Amino acid sequence: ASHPTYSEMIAAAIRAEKSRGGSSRQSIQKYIKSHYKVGHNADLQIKLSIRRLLAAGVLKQTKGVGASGSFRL
Amino acid sequence: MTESLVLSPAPAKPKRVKASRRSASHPTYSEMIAAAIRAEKSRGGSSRQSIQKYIKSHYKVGHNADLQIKLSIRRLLAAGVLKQTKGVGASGSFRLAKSDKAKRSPGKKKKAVRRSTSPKKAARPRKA
Repeated sequence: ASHPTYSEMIAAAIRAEKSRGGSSRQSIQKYIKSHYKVGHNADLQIKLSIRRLLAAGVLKQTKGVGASGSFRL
Repeated sequence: MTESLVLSPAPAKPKRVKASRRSASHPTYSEMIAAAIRAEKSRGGSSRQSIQKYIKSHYKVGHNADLQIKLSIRRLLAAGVLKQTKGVGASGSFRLAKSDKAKRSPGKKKKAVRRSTSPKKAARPRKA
């Protein structure tokens, strides 16, 4: 029933991921299965959060070969 | 290869016997400054004489502190291992590859909090 700070879930996700290419979208989704928002709006709410956080400049994305995403804090 | 790995770093045996079990594992050659910079409380970063102090415990000095400290610094910059911060008057700056802060920023300053207003503010909801 608790509401964790939605801004820092992504931060903790790439902090604990420990991956070379970066966190993939499935990786963030599977990381956030604690008691939180059910995620029916995930595909857009996460999109907006990454847009805002990258407007700040605290995220990265690179292209290559591997998982479906390469998001890095 | 001789003066790089066999002949010139032979002093590693006359000087560095500190790699052992029962904890107390002194870091190998590739990772001295790593421990010092993870155990850091500064804002600009570690410095040269500061690195000398942290690695001064039981680490052989030799000609390493003359050539190879900055040689390995440049090697890690070439390999994309560590970064630093530009400035004058900070007397040094060093940082390894750590993912804890923003990669870019337009430039700002941080803050600190001293609890002085919370006790006076606790009575406000009770007041009205």
